[PDB]
Amino acid sequence: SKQIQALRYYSAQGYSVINKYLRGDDYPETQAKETLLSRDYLSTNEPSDEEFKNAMSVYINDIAEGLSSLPETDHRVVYRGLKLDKPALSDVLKEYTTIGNIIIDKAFMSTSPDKAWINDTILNIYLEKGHKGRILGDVAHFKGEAEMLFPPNTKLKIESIVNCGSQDFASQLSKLRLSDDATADTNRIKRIINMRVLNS
Ligand SMILES: NC(=O)C1=CN([C@@H]2O[C@H](COP(=O)(O)OP(=O)(O)OC[C@H]3O[C@@H](n4cnc5c(N)ncnc54)[C@H](O)[C@@H]3O)[C@@H](O)[C@H]2O)C=CC1
Repeated sequence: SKQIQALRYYSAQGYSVINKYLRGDDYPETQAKETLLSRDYLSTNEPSDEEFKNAMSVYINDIAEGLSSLPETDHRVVYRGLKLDKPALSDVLKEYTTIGNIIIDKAFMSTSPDKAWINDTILNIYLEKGHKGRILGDVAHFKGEAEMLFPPNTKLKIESIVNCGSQDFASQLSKLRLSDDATADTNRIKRIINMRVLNS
């Protein structure tokens, strides 16, 4: 389907424009327009803001529909590594480290069912039956590491935050499967955040 093809492109390269665009961050505007022209969402090479915005919507919607069309799986937890201790993210860090808080992730959300990629923040994300996440499998561009992707606007409850340097943290970390790639170092981990996707 054209929608699965759009999701393949998202995976390969489109995520680099679309997630910033959906978060409201500065994004590469010329690159977005070229992608829309290239994939025929735009015919004018000088779209109005309206035409551009509408075209981006169809393109994002195509990616989400392709995602939605993939088979569901029985996964009940997934993992995501984030770098949250950058100064420019101090607000985002506050949101994610407020116990009980409810966060709406505006971009597509990339997670792994298999392992957490080590970063200052490890997200331990519990899922309830019927959630919108989908295993990409061979739709993914680079394969051989599993990926469960979620469409825009996933709602996450912050259940508990576990800072480094305690037995609790040590135990919880030991129960995660962590990436053991060329630069893996668990001593870089500042926190675990236990979260839950709120469906519906
Ligand atoms: N992060 C992960 O654990 C997973 C990533 N991957 C792969 O990694 C590659 C990159 O994906 P991601 O790292 O997921 O990129 P992303 O665009 O989803 O992550 C954004 C990064 O931007 C920053 N950021 C700014 N605003 C944010 C916000 N409001 N919420 C969360 N983070 C915010 C954070 O520092 C974060 O580390 C992709 O090719 C994907 O296939 C695969 C599985 C899991």
